Amino acid sequence: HHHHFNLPPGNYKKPKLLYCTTGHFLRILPDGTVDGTRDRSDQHIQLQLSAESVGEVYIKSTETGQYLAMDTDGLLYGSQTPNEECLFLERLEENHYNTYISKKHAEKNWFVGLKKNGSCKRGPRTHYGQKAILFLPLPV
Repeated sequence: HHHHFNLPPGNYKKPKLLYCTTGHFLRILPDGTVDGTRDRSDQHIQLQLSAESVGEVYIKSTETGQYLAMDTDGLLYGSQTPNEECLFLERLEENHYNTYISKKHAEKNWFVGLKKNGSCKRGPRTHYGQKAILFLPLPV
């Protein structure tokens, strides 16, 4: 899809915590809100990734079943059902971190990203080079 294909190591057999280098874990709340928390004990940060195609993943809350998705204006939200806004290109970055580019808006490099204050970044505001788009997956 007009993007590199360096993929991060690891399988999808188990759920993961996605820690953003900006200091928060990615969280999908029951009401569909998406944000970040520093609390590892939070029950809405356990995420199950799955590959629909090599390098293309869904990111789902194991607690609520919601799928991470990015809307037409770049906002992350939790979707009850899988749609084209729920697919992300999972890639390696700096030979180490995991990044996620909205497949639907891949042409504009809209990434999944969290700000240091724990709020999500809007697609257009993200870009290569930011700490906000870098994730370090951890075991649950």
